[PDB]
Amino acid sequence: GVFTFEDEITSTVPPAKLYNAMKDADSITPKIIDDVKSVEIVEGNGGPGTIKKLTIVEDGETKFILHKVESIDEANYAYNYSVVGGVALPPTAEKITFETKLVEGPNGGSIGKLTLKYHTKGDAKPDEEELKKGKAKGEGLFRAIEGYVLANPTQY
Ligand SMILES: Oc1cc(O)c2c(c1)O[C@H](c1ccc(O)c(O)c1)[C@H](O)C2
Ligand SMILES: Oc1cc(O)c2c(c1)O[C@H](c1ccc(O)c(O)c1)[C@H](O)C2
Ligand code: NA
Repeated sequence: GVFTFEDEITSTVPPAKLYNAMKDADSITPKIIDDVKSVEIVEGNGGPGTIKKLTIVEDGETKFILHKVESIDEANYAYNYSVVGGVALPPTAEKITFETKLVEGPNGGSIGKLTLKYHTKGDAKPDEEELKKGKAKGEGLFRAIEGYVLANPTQY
């Protein structure tokens, strides 16, 4: 089954600037997010199909997460990626897709439109705990990118 959820988050940063920084999330997030230690490309060049290995630290234990780049839509400020393996993927789940799209905020800032698609195996339903962790991670990244941009204004 596929379970779909929608959410919104705002930023002072304008969408073109925030999107360009999002494209560099692999190099940004290990720096700003304490739990994230590294992001390595295992397959592809960074485009759709590209597989990344994230090394994370949680409760003093090292764990890995696998992401697949689903789509990149520069024209629409859209970045889509799925969790396809590791600790962030419950056994019931086939995969979890995170869709981000930026649109202009009323005051020159940004609205981040988040879509979460949780793909279950069979008639399994999503784990709520895993879900809370996801949606959080949906923000915690957005904030990382935004904080980086605000802290390094020349960069973008
Ligand atoms: O607050 C967090 C905590 C995390 O463990 C993670 C967060 C944010 O975002 C990371 C992240 C998310 C998306 C990326 O494209 C990426 O390179 C890194 C990852 O989901 C792991
Ligand atoms: O398109 C996919 C879908 C998956 O479920 C996976 C994909 C790619 O690749 C992962 C993967 C994991 C480690 C690798 O070195 C590698 O090249 C690919 C894993 O097999 C799980
Ligand atoms: Na870190």
